Amino acid sequence: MGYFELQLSALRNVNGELLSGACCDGGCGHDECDTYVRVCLKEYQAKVTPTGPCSYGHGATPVLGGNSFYLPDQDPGLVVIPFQFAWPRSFTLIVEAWDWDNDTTPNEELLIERVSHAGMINPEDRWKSLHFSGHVAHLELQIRVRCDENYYSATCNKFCRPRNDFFGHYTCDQYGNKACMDGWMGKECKEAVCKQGCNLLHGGCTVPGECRCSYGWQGRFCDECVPYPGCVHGSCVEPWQCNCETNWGGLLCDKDLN
Ligand SMILES: *[C@H]1O[C@H](CO)[C@@H](O)[C@H](O)[C@H]1NC(C)=O
Ligand SMILES: [Ca+2]
Ligand SMILES: [Ca+2]
Ligand SMILES: [Ca+2]
Repeated sequence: MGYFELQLSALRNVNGELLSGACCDGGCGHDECDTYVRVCLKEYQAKVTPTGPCSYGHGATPVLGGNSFYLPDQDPGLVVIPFQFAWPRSFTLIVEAWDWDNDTTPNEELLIERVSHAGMINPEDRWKSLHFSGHVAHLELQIRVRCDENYYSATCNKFCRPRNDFFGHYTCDQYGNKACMDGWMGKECKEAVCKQGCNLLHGGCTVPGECRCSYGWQGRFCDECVPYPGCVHGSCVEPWQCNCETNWGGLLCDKDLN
């Protein structure tokens, strides 16, 4: 999840001319072109065609000026095209200028200039400056790709939101990697580091620094086994044993054999 930004900085149509060779509204007069800009974003093309759908998204500006201008809480000279898919890095950018004419009709003949640029851009880079010269107009503009908050990587598809609750305990680093908080481990940082010395063959923990023993083991580090209940002069090696000392017998090692 991310967005593509284009910042228009300059545009010149000295003659007040459209691409078809007519005046917008001796020179071309004084009723100037009422200029606005469209941005088409589509797949990368070896040969860039004017036709084709904007399969990556599109945008437009309001009318910004007459024949020539620079720019300069909503910026009219900035086109933002959000996207959900993974950013493919390579792309075709088509930028068109238009005269608006106060007519509910879609008159295509009102096109001023069309420029294009096939290339590669990553979110890591910042504003790339692009200069264009057509038969009519000269454009100057910057472009940028940014990931939304908690999205990372060159595709803007790697997700990481910090979390400290029922499902995990971690922050995020520069590149979207989970950094487990003090006392947690595992790929999703939901697995706790038990206190040190805890034999984890027979121990476990829900909370960092804890170690409770499996059935049949005991002790602080859960490294000591549980003798058969009632065992007197006997000891344990594996749980539930009662191995007698010398001259002692019985199930509980309580019978004097001397
Ligand atoms: C369009 O121009 C103005 C708005 O800019 C409007 O008042 C006028 O009626 C319109 N003219 C037409 C449709 O010829
Ligand atoms: Ca016109
Ligand atoms: Ca005009
Ligand atoms: Ca016009």
